[PDB]
Amino acid sequence: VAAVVVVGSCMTDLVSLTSRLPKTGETIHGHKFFIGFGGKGANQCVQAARLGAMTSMVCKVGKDSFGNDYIENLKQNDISTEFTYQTKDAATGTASIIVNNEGQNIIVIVAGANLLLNTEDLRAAANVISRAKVMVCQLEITPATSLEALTMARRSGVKTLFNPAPAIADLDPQFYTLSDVFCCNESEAEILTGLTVGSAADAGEAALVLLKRGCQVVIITLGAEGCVVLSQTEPEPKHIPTEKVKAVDTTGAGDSFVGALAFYLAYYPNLSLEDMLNRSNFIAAVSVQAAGTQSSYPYKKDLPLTLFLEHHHH
Amino acid sequence: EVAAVVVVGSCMTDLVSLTSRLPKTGETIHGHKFFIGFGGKGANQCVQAARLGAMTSMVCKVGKDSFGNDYIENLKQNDISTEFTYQTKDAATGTASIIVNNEGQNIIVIVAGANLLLNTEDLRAAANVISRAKVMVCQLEITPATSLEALTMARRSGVKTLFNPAPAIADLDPQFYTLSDVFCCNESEAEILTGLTVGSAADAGEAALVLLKRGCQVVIITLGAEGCVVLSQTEPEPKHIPTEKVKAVDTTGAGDSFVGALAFYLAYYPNLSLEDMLNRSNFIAAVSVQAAGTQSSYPYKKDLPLTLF
Ligand SMILES: [K+]
Ligand SMILES: [K+]
Repeated sequence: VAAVVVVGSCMTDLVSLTSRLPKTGETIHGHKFFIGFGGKGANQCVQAARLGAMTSMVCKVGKDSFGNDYIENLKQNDISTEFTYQTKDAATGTASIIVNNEGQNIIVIVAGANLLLNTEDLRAAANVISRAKVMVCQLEITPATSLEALTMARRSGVKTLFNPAPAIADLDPQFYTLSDVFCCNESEAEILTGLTVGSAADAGEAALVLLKRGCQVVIITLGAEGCVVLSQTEPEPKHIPTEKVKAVDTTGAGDSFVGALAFYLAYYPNLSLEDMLNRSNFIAAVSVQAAGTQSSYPYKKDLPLTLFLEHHHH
Repeated sequence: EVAAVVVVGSCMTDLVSLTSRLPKTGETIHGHKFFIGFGGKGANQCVQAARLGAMTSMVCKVGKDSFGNDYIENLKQNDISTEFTYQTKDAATGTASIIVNNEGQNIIVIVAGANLLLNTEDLRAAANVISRAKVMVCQLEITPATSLEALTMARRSGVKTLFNPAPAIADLDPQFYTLSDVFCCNESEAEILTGLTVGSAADAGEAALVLLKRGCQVVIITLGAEGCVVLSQTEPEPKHIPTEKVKAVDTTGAGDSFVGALAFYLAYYPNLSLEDMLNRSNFIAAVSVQAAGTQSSYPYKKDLPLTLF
């Protein structure tokens, strides 16, 4: 039985390495091309699975080479692919990425088959969603399909973890009221609230705006500075810090955090928010210490034992 | 079946994202469509020649990867010999990552990859097939030493060399000119090679003369919708070959259609005048611009007017 169900996106990463980023109208040469696996939903599902969750990825890829390769990627990470759909009507979602030697990038995402994940698909997955502990979704599929997944989860008493990423300024109000845990970064919080979010203090003002729209719990991540959390029960912002590490490549850190949080909500529901967030902050900070996105996500066996205690730890 | 046209050159996977806006540094943007196509100037030329009825052989190197296996299949499906289509685990298949906005402005990143690892040992295996061909076609998308050796081998056997200096670089090895029986480029490439501005047929005549004096036998500069300009050692006065106006749907790949058509006529219609070959090639490339995509747009003999054959 899958405890963590992720309803969301898979994207093939098409990466070119160059010495400089091209501007409009330019043709340049790069020195290396490679393919990787991305998409916020799959990234989150991968981190959760690597921590030991029984996960299932509800998603749609193309009936194409990239799609077949993505299903294999899921299987290699011990993710259930019982609800990984294919479609002849769109290509697998893509992220075309150009990266320079200092790690600055240009990215073009084409959602593709992710947008064809539909009501009929969720109805077929209705039984798996209904039986989960946590349903995770983002905004890299059709927003109406994420709303439907949240609705289905709420109707079954399944905890909803909503990551409004990438953010849209005027989200349907039901996104907030159907969210048990609403988790975003500073740039997303800016789009959602119309406030500056650079610091912890700014994040607590933004978080309260989001809380009043009907979320149970709001979490705004702060990069290397950890995160801020509020809840209906505890509306005063808490700043949960992260011990400083030497970052190698911060790509994918957000999704690591969210996947770790899903793991804790499902497997350690007893734990306070503060405890879950310290742990999740730590795991994401491990990911930044290695190259790449999914490749950087740590496994349970390579992490400290204290991350897996049933009870609160100092 | 003895190949009359041998192409020693590139195969590239075209990875195309269509957007409404081109990204600036640090930005993620969302586009509306992605597609994969088979490209590379060498393969594009080979495909157009094959669709006109040429017996062709593609000498190239792709990766031991999904894109490379798919490319070999693409060549076989277009009736091209893949006897000397190699695969290597040491680089990925060449890629062109192309981002195009709705006004047709683009950002392109080329990673030549496995193309660059086609080496002289790989060529030497094709010596017999090269020796028996009528035309050898090369571009500037693989490693220069390899293309130079291909041209050299062709010359040693009396095989006509058709060289396309594309993409152009300012200070090309002089042997590219002296090994070229027919040297064919566009206006932008001629500007890079000669340092001259080319914004008219007359200007292209001046640029073509520079290329001629560097040691080419025949020089052709294509002028987009305005046809082409040709001159030769035997007839150094530029001739402008115009083309009838058509409504372009997508001009991508038109140059390679032209070069592939010219290879076909050099190989199979050697007694036509150069002017006649160029009229026909201009026409075929103008058909290609009337359909979307690169290789998908290249016409077959059966769909073309009988008078071309
Ligand atoms: K990383
Ligand atoms: K075309």
